[PDB]
Amino acid sequence: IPIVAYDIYSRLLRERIVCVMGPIDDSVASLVIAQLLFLQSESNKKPIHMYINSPGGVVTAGLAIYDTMQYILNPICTWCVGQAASMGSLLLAAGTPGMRHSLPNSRIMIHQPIQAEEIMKLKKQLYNIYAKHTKQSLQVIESAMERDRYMSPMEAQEFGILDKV
Amino acid sequence: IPIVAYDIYSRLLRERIVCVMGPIDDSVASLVIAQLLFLQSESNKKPIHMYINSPGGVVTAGLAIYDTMQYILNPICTWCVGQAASMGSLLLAAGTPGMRHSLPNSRIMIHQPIQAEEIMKLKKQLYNIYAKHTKQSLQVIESAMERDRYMSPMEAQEFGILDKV
Amino acid sequence: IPIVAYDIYSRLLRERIVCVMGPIDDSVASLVIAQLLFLQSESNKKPIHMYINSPGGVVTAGLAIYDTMQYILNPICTWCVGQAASMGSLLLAAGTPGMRHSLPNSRIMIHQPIQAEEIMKLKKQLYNIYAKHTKQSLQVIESAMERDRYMSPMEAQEFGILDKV
Amino acid sequence: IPIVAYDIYSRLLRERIVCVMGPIDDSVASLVIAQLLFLQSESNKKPIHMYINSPGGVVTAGLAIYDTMQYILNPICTWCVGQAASMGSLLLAAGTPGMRHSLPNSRIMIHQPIQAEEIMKLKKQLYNIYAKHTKQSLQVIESAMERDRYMSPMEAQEFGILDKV
Amino acid sequence: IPIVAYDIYSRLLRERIVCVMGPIDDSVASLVIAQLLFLQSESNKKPIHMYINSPGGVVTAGLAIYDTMQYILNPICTWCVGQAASMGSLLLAAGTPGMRHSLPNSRIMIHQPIQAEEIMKLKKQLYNIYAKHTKQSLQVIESAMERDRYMSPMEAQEFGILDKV
Amino acid sequence: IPIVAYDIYSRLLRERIVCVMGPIDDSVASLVIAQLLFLQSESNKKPIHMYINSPGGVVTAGLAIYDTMQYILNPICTWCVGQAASMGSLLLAAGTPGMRHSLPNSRIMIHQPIQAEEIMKLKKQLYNIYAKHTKQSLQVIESAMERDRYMSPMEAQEFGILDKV
Amino acid sequence: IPIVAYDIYSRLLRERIVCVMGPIDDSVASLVIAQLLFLQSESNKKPIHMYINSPGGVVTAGLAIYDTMQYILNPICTWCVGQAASMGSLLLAAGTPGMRHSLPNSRIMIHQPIQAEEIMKLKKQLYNIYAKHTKQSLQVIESAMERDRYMSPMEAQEFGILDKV
Amino acid sequence: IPIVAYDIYSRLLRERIVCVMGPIDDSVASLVIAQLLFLQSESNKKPIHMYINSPGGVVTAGLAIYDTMQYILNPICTWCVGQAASMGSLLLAAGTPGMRHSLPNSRIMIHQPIQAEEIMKLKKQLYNIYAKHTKQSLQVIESAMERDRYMSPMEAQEFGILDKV
Amino acid sequence: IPIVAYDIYSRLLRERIVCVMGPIDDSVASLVIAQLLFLQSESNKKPIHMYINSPGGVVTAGLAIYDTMQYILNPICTWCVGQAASMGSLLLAAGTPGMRHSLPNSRIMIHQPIQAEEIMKLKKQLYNIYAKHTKQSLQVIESAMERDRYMSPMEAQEFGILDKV
Amino acid sequence: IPIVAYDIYSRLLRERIVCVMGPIDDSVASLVIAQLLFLQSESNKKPIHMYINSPGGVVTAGLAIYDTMQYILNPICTWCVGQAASMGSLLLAAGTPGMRHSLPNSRIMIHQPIQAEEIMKLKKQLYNIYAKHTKQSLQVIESAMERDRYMSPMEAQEFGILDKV
Amino acid sequence: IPIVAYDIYSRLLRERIVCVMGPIDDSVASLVIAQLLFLQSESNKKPIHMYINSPGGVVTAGLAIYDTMQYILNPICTWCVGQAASMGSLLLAAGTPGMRHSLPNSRIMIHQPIQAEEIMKLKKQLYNIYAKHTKQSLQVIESAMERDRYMSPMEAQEFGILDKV
Amino acid sequence: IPIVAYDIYSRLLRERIVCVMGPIDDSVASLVIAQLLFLQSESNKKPIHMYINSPGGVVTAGLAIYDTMQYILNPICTWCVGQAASMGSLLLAAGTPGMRHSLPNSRIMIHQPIQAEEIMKLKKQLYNIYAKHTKQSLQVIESAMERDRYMSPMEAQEFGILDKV
Repeated sequence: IPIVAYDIYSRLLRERIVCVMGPIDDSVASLVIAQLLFLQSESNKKPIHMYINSPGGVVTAGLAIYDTMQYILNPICTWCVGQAASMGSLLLAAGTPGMRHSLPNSRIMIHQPIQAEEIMKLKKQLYNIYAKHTKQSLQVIESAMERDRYMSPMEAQEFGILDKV
Repeated sequence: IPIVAYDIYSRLLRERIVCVMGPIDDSVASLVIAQLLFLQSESNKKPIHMYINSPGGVVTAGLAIYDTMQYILNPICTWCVGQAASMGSLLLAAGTPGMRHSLPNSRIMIHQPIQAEEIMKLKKQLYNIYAKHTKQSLQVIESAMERDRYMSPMEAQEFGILDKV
Repeated sequence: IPIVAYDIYSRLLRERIVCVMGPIDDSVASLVIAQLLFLQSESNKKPIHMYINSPGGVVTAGLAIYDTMQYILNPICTWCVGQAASMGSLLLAAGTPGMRHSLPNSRIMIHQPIQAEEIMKLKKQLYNIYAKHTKQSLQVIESAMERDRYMSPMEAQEFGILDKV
Repeated sequence: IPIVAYDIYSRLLRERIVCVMGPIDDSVASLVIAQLLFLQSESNKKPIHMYINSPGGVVTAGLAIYDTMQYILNPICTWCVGQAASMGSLLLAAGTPGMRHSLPNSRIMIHQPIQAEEIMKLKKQLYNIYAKHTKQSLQVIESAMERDRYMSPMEAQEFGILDKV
Repeated sequence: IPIVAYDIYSRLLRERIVCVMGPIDDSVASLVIAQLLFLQSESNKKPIHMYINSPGGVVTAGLAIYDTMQYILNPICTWCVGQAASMGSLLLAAGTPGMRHSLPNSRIMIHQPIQAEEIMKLKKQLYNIYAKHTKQSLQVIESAMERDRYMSPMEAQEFGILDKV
Repeated sequence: IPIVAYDIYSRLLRERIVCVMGPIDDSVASLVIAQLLFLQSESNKKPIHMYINSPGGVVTAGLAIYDTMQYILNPICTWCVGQAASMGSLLLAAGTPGMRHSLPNSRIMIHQPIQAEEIMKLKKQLYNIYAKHTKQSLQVIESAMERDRYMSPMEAQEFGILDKV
Repeated sequence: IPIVAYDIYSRLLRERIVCVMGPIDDSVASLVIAQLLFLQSESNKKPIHMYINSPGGVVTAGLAIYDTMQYILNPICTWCVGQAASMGSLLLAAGTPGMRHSLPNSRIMIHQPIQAEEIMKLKKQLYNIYAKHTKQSLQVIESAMERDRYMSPMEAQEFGILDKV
Repeated sequence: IPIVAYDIYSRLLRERIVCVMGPIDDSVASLVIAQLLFLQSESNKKPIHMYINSPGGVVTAGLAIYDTMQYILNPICTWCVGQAASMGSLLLAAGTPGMRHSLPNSRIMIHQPIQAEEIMKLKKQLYNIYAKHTKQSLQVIESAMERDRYMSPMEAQEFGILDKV
Repeated sequence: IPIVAYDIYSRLLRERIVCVMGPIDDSVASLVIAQLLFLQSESNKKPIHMYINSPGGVVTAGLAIYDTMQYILNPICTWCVGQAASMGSLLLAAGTPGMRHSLPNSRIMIHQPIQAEEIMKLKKQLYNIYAKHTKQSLQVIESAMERDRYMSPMEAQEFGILDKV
Repeated sequence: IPIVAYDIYSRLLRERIVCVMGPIDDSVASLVIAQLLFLQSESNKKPIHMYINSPGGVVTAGLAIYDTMQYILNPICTWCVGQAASMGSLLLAAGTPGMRHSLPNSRIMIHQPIQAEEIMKLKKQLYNIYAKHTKQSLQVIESAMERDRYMSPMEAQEFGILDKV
Repeated sequence: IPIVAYDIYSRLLRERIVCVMGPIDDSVASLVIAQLLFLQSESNKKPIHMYINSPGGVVTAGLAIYDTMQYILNPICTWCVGQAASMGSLLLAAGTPGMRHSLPNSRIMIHQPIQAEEIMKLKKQLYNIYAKHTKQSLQVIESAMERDRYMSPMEAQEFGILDKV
Repeated sequence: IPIVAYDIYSRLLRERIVCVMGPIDDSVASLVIAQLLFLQSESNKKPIHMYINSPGGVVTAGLAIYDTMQYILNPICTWCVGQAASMGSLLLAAGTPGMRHSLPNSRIMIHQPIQAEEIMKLKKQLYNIYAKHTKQSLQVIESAMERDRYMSPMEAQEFGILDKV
């Protein structure tokens, strides 16, 4: 990792930029939550920018990150570079309305590649969040989350996951 | 871990914030106890904030941390992000009255997933602590600690683990 | 890695030089994207220089890097040292017209050494990008991408991958 | 493995019974093909019985086994015990008409959990085989092979994979 | 491996059947050569049957097996089940004229997935053998051995690798 | 380990605090002895504070630490947090009279979970040290050192291991 | 290894056939020497046949095998299948005059791919053996033993390693 | 590695000295190329010194380093310490005329201890480079590249690899 | 290891203190020799203090350390904490007369838990050193070095290894 | 290991032949001793033949085997094939006078490549055995056992290790 | 292990011979005890022969074997070949009076290379057994079991461990 | 490694001291050569001191170091501490005349514990260097380099390896 004593990621964070790359798990979630809290303490009015390039991850960590993004008062812009699959698509769709962007050669997946009841409760939570942020019906979300396929930025724009491309 | 020579966790600790993430064991307990002691030596009147995202851990380490939190004179606020299960739920319920908070998509579990007598003594200790801090009866605690299930923040509010959500 | 507290790569980055060496995967793609973004934030008018010595990599990471290079407003010069094979040949051909260079003893390969449909979509994307940047027909690209062989800088000049050697 | 110098599987093979259990790969395919050839050499008029309990496998091995079953002149009965998923469902549906059976608590899956073109040719081969043996249209097969779900013996009976249950 | 004290492969060898499955290397070549020598010593007039299901292997072992098949006086029939790629396609094409067979769902590949001169001499040897047994020209063989693709039994019939399907 | 260039443990050592956590072995003993020597060289009149959370360790290392504690002229206070078992209980009982403290939920164990004569000699040494510092008789010590059980701070107060709780 | 209770190699040994395949080391040398001794004890007048397919090995084991071959009174025929390199070429050339054979697609190499003096003595021993059995001069042998290349059966016929091909 | 915050290698690089020690592969080639580029950017008129102690490496990395050395405008002196074998001998011979030096006890070897055609093209490239820089004929180079032996500095002086010793 | 940028061991070395802990081998010997040389270069009149807690080690390293201690002109004090066994007892006894100290609970062992003659020469060297520094006869040393037992500081004082305790 | 239900080694043992190949350690010694005891129980008048191809081993195992050979009443012939080094040379020289043989290309070494006194006693035992069986003086044996070199059968004949070659 | 379907050890056991070779642990003890029980059930009047070549082992297993030997009614002869150290010397001395033999080049050791009290009880048990079977005094046994040295058969004869040599 | 930001080795290098400890291989040789070059560039008139404690190493690295020491113009003093064996004895003897020292308890060994000709040429090189620097005859060097033994400083003084002790 090249340096600028700052690293490249710390130099980027000086510009209020959080990078969510690679699989999402508990350590990544903790680091992202800490970065968001630090950025909010620096200022609660300035926008934040998130760049997503992720193959997916765990449901609990993604839900924690989503809750933290919805808690703070700053506007948040989300940009898809490369991949946004499974949990990354939730974060991409959870940005501020009018501030969700993608690059022309990006793929978006909302299909998902403890006991038997907690998994059902978490899945229903995901359905409700997706329906709230996409403005679809619940049945449409359950039907779409079952097919194993990717989407282009124009398809995701028609669905309701993105605003511009 | 991005830096700010401070790291992100040290930058947070400058704001009097202790982070309890991941499984709780002896090393984590020692680090948390040292951080709490240093924070108290800095000042014995200012509040402290703890953020919990934990799947559980060992009983001895959790009891040590609970004793240290009850020893110092500072008020302590507890915030649940993500998960609070097994030993993390004890720490969540052990905060100062009126200062126990949770996020809307959080799951709370009080069920627990040497010789034969020390284990029973530690379990009775846990029952007594839970009954003291939750204001339930002992029989209710023993019955609830046997079912394998999670709780929503509203259920934990009705039980007595939280104050607000 | 010799130092100059700067390293040799950081000293080179001070001169606006990005080095793409070794196989291309998600970590390399993330580092290169971050470096390009930081360089653009430093200035959006100054040229950038990229040096490629790569045996290939993953399609998604190469597409992400290609999209980032096409997004920023700076002119980009590409220089082949050693090898440019598979994904590295896309980056070599994607530079600014008139600013694509190679050394006399370099080998260039465009042959490539999830479900069954996403692979077809990514391959058609590659065909379209290659045809756009090389000025060949699509059939020529699909025919050439099937033979297992390397090319000299003069053959790559005749094809359309390079501008000078 | 209990013995009867014969083992239990050899004692079963004395009754003209071939067992296809566990994941299907090249070694399993070779053993099954050799057993079928030996059984045919013993007699080319007597029926054979196959018991399938398999989570899936490789396409090439399943196609080889299917071709061998279609080559020999003996009638073949197929019985599903437990699981028949991915490649096992092809073998289950490829039995002699009127001789395809399942147990009441069995799950059947036809969704599938080299270069880019050979995979597509093999997929089209699978579509044609499934449409021939199930009596569906090709579009129905491609639509059904995309959803990630299992089937009950009554659903598989309505589809055309089974004859009785 | 089920038994019949004979195994299934030894029971098959009682019927004058040699099985060439899996990758071809020195141990496999030695076993196949020993089996062919033993079969010839049993009788030098009776036919032999070979079944090929192989992804490829080493050139030296395949050349040794080819030489042994060409040495003995028995007629040899070759049957493709599943795969015949790289070195296995040489063995498939090297059978007795009029006795080279394949199954309808089989894939045949003749492309190939010490010092610098011995490799070239072995390649020229392969070109000469292929041209002799297929009745093509040398230039056609060199051109075809460069494209990375598989063939159907009808294409291999038109080329000259098979006699019937 | 969070920093304050000081670490948290070095920041604590600035306050004259030595932390004895985890199993006690030769490396831990050497570090603790060096810290005690450095603290004495800083001043030979100021008190020192030790915090013990230990499951036990080796007899030789504990004896070395005990000897170093008894050598220096500074008063030493011992505080039990969590666990004090086997060798940790020796260190807890070896503090200055009137300066041995414990937390309400702490467990204390004195039972212990080369040739045959050195082990017995070291055991007699332990018996003599315990009898000297606890004010029991030798027979009481050997009887209590045999039962496999833990003690509460009130039982340890009655025995003579602690002064306050 | 298929069986005939005899194995294929034991069935071959019934026909007075010794197989020298794979790298030659101490275990292989011991097995071959024991087989040759047993064959001589069975009869001291009947011929023996050896088939060589070997990439090379250790000098001491090859010298032991050569000495055992020269000791017994039986005629020995040597046949090259596949490869005869380094130590295998010594065994190939050490057969009875007029009884050294090779297959048309075989490669023969005589170049070789403790203290500093024993290695020189062993090399001079090899030079003397080669010159004796090939009828070349010592200088020719030392010159030829230095070039890194293989030979065809006609070249080895001209040199003196073989009698027929 | 002793320091002077500079290391010993960085302190040497301050004197315009590049050290090529150990086997040459892609990482070493990238580091050496970056160092040469940085040195040229510091000044394009001052000489550079390279010390070679290398057993060999990969052809592609050595060709990349050779091309970079021939590209820059600075004079380059090459010094052999210890070993210069295989790829290192190319770098030793590729220095500026009159500036190629060796130590009295050094050994130089030019013998060399993808598909079948690319290796031949790379070998012919090596032959042409060696003939250009040594002033031998191509046949002499091909003959000398086959013998497995080392050379003394006087022999390499007579050949044309060195200028002084 | 806690810091004071100095570490605890470097802070101790500022007070002219060398710590010999753990097994003694070549790396430990080299570090100790370098520290002693640096301390002598700082001053050749000031005393040095060594603290020994060691289970033993290799004879050659201990002899090297002993020779270095006897070479320099500074007085040296030796202090036993914990253990001094095998090679550590040599270092303990090799200090300046009147400056060899031990703690009350320390154990001292002089029994020791290439070709056949070098071991005997090294043993005779050890006997001579021990007899010189302890003032015993050689026969007493050889008799005592055979029994497998430890000693108390009073026994070691009577023997001649220590001066005070 | 080829079979004859007998193996090749058991078939050889039927002819009263013991094979000592590979390094000599405790397991090999136990097997050889058991074989010699069984052979003696079969008959105490018939000769036994031993074949040695060994690089050496442990002194205790070789001494045990030597003692067992000297105990039984049968004549023993020793034959060197390949190597007889270190412990194997003792066994070779310990055969019955007039019955010690070697092959022309064999190397013999008598140099040898607990506490410090037992090694001396075992070495003196070896010297005495060698002097007894070779008819040299002790000083000659100790001088010869120090040089690192091998011997030819003629040198070993002159020394006294062999009787014929 | 050569066979005679019997192995060499089973063939020896047919002659009433038990072999105790290698380290003695629980598995070896169980096998030896089972063999002794089987031999006694075959006949309770016939002698048994034991051959010892052992470096030592665990005290509990040796005591179990000693008890079993003392329980059965058969006479037992013990023969030392090679080594009898630690636990093996107990078994050697525990044979029937007048039936304890050794070979001339054998070494015998009686020095020995849970809680602290059980080890002492087991040691006192060993002292009593040794004094009973050797006819020494207890003090002599304790003194002799401390020196680290081996014994010759004549020394063991004088001590009382053997009867003849 | 204790620090003084300098380490102990860098602090020593400030005094013009190079430490050659442990086995000598290519990395150690490169570091030593770089240190010697840096020291010469600092000054070409001041003396340098080397301390050797080495068990040996590789011939090529030792020859490279020897050549570098003979190249520079500074006087060099060599001091033996501990061991100087194999390649380290060459470095010890290669110092400036009158400046070769050893400690009283040091052992010196000159015996030494690719193809077959390069090893012999390197050995002859070693013989010539040793004879030049020791003033012995070549035959004496070859005879002495064969015996496996060490030397005392007085023996090495008589030989010619040292000047004082």
